[PDB]
Amino acid sequence: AAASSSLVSESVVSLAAGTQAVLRCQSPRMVWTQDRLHDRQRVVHWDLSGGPGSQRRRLVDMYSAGEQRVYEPRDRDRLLLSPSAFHDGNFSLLIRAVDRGDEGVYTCNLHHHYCHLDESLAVRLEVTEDPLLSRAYWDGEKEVLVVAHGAPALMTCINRAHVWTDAQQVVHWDRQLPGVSHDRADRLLDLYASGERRAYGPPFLRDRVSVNTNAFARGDFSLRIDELERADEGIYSCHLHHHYCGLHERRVFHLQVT
Repeated sequence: AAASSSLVSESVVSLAAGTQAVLRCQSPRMVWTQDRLHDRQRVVHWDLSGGPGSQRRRLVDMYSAGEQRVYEPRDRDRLLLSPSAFHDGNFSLLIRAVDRGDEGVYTCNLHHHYCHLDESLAVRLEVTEDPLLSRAYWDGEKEVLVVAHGAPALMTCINRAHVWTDAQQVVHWDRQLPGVSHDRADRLLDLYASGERRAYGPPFLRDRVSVNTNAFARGDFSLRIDELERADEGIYSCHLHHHYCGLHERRVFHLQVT
């Protein structure tokens, strides 16, 4: 709803004059050719509330590779997920026949290991012996499912966002001179995944700054300053926005030249 997701890494760097500075900026999000299989690993798992005060229990999970997995041998074919869950975004859990051992607070949990996104939804399941009392209600914090004993139950969990169901990237380097605030940061470089570099600085610094473009393929956009003068003191920032993930990734370096 705003600058929605950021991964910020801040560091302090103090190096001697004349030494070479290496500001590491590497991320799986910075690998341009994104593997539709391994750079898109999602997982959904349904957990059941534990005992009085500890240790929730995992019931079933499934990765975007497929083939859902049940942990208890009693629930091997009575707890079912949609095999197409990651195609249409329907992560609902189906119980063939609920018993009183299924009562409790369920959570439907989503994890995007590549985008670092977590989602969780709570549904409480109540077992009644009078089938006329079956109902669902209240969403004041969560919805409650009153299910007749022995009957099948479908606990709904939907998320049709594109990140869960299935583009040139640019990495920017900024610098803040001592005394300058954050919003007055001057651009230093634009690094394109295909190798292009756009220089902004004054040639008094531009001579000693360099990057290794051959390492862009593995998502490495690190900065290198060779002959460290005191004029290099400042706050260096490496920022990237990943459109598919909706994610800002930012690395901050407080550089100091002794």
